[PDB]
Amino acid sequence: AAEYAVVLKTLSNPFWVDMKKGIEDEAKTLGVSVDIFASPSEGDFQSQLQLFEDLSNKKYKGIAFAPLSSVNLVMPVARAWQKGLYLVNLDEKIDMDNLKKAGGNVEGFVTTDNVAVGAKGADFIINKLGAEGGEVAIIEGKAGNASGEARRNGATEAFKKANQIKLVASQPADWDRIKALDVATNVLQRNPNLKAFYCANDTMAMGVAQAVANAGKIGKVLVVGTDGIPEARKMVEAGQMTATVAQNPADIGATGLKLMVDAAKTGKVIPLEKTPEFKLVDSILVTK
Ligand SMILES: OC[C@]1(O)OC[C@@H](O)[C@@H](O)[C@H]1O
Repeated sequence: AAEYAVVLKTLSNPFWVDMKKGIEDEAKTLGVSVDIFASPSEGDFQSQLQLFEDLSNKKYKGIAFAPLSSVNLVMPVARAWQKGLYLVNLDEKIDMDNLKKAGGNVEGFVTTDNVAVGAKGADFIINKLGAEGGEVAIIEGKAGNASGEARRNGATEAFKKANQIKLVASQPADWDRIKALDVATNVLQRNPNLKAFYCANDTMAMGVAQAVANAGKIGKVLVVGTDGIPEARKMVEAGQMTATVAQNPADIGATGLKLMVDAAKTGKVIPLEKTPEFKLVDSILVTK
């Protein structure tokens, strides 16, 4: 068993594959051992709670964790803090009000500025649609995820400020490729004059881009994603997606691990009362 455990959402999403590799490479730089785990799919809330608990009860100094929902890991993360494990929240913000209520804390939280991610994707669309503007739609993450909520808020506020843009639809496809295909199909049907989708992640952006293709609207409806996964990058170069707001999962993982190891070296977990460390990882727009 390694000194440190990691719990990622799921390796069915390349974002988490790239975070795993970032963490493995950072461990070699710090000279520490990590055991990395994930859930089989996006919806395995219950399984992930049971996975965390079971890791919490081995001999790990620390756990870095990306929860599948704001709430699902609150109780086991509280228990791990109480037992004196060095905890780092990766990327998807744990409900900190409910964590405090449960008598827990984390050393730190590493994430992207996901309001700026939404703004950046929206701002690209606004500039591409020019003075004519027109109708836009947001394909959301699952409700009750801070990461998705920030991107929706960022893109919605950017759209709102452009008089020539109308946000006609803003609805979830739950980080799911097949749900995004079906939701985006419906949005195009309901809105024949749609000019653009902003999508809260690439898994969903690839479904949306399939929906746009099926309606024979490749190039006439913009598709902007989020993460910069390889298949989304290929689609952007091939002209099937317009753009993606690239994140750096490898850096979020490397940063998270270093925050956990740095904390562990102090020999005392964060006091219940203390604000956790907060580290942002940049995003960039990628177009063809
Ligand atoms: O961990 C939150 C997040 O939003 O979960 C979904 C992933 O595709 C990424 O976008 C990631 O940043």
